[PDB]
Amino acid sequence: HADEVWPGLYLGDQDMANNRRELRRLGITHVLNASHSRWRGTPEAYEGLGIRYLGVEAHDSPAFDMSIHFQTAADFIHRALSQPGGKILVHSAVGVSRSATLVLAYLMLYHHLTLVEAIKKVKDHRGIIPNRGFLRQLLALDRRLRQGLE
Amino acid sequence: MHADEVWPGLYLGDQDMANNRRELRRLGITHVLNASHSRWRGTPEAYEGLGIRYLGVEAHDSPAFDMSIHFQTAADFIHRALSQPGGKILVHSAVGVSRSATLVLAYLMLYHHLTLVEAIKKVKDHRGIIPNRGFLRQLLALDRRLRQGLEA
Repeated sequence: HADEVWPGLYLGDQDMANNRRELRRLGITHVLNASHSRWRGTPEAYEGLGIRYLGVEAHDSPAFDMSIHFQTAADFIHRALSQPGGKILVHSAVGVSRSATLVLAYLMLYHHLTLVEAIKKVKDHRGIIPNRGFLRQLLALDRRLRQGLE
Repeated sequence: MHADEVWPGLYLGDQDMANNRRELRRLGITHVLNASHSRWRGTPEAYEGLGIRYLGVEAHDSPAFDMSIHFQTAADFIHRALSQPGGKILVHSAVGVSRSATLVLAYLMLYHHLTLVEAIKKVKDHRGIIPNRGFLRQLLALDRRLRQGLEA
């Protein structure tokens, strides 16, 4: 999974970052990896895909200062959304903290949002039923209950 | 390893959370709704001794799978958990958000007369995006630094 939290700006997961057919379909031009491993280098396939990549080494822990990467990461994001047809995917390995943190800093630094506003923006665009069959079943439940079943 | 409390006493959470007895114990979880129950594995054995009551719904996260069939039974079970004094339920499946959130939404529609749209907003407004409390403090320090720049 990934969601579009801002035009061109996809917050998504590690499996997506690995899904070459999907990267390809969304037309991802850059990928920001918020759990880059010094060891496991940059991803091969990205070369053979035309994706520009930036890798932040961040550990998902309270002691880790992610602060040091806010400006760099925001500049990268801004450089990708600035290009004609630029689309970026921000993710890490596990948990939303590492990538969501860099998207929020970006919106504060480049779109003048307060932290409250930027959290609101991301949360409103973060999906909970990506399975479209389930959505349709929920819409049918909604229809029945509004006519007046109980 | 996450869960959000998206309605009072009602946690939307993940598989890791479902096998973490330290964490179940501390959050005070009394019921578990597993939207990806396996018939041939049966109920996690750790719940008998935690005193946790369980309902397993066998679902696949596929667009062809008909989850409609479980909306009432899951909704009843969630209603019973929440009606229990001190009751707290964790709703999860093994992967992806769809199976568990779909039942939470049907519950909000059936027991509280929310429209699908109202229930969707209620859940999205309560899923946290920065569980990491240090990162949240760092963002708050950035937010204050910008706000200060503004004073002047």
